[PDB]
Amino acid sequence: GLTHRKFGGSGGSPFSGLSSIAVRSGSWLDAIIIDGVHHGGSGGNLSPTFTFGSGEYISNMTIRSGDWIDNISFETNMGRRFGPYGGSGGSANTLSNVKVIQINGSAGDWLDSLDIYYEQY
Amino acid sequence: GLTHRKFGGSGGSPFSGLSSIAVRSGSWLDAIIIDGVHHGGSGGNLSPTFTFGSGEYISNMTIRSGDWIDNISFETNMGRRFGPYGGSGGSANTLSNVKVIQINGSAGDWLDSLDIYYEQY
Repeated sequence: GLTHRKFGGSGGSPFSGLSSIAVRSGSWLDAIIIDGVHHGGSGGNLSPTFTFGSGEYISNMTIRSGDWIDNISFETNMGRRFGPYGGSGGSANTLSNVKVIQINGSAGDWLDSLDIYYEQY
Repeated sequence: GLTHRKFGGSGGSPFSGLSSIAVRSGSWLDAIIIDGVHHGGSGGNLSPTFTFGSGEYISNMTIRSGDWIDNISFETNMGRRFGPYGGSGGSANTLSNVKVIQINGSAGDWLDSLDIYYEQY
């Protein structure tokens, strides 16, 4: 099942492959843009890009969803916030006191689902 | 601890926030470049970029390491290969029959450690 392994030694500053997030949104999420890579369709309006600093990660996140993704927001361990973007359909679900490791998902003409991998503290 | 949750509904094509990989390497790994975002120093030579197709993910991976990262290669579930890049110090460790979810790590003037998060089948 889901696991992790470290390789290598002590030094340096932390980084994550989850380096920046933006979305396209209207009433719902048309796309999520991860590290500048577009996932979803061309609809809605493009949000600003949120870029994580070294050692900064998502610690609280709310995803509103039903059959598809309606809304997203998150806060980092340094107190910064992204969103909300999207609308008010579906129901809110919240991850709190976490460290988000990755955001995978499925998308076509819009953003259908998100797979969040995270440490729960 | 480490976990995952899905939000949303059925449709669309799979995607991952781990979308492409390149490295800078010489005798060792000077940098890893994830989704075009540079992690590490300016030394060595830049490899080509490997870009995952939808539904394509790392299924086997070898990381050679000691105090730092010496070498990396991987194969995908579609049979494509990246690397090896780097040199022959340290010792080889292999993840096999997996699905890599994320590559985090620590880097400074070069690539010091990698945190691989993955499903073990």
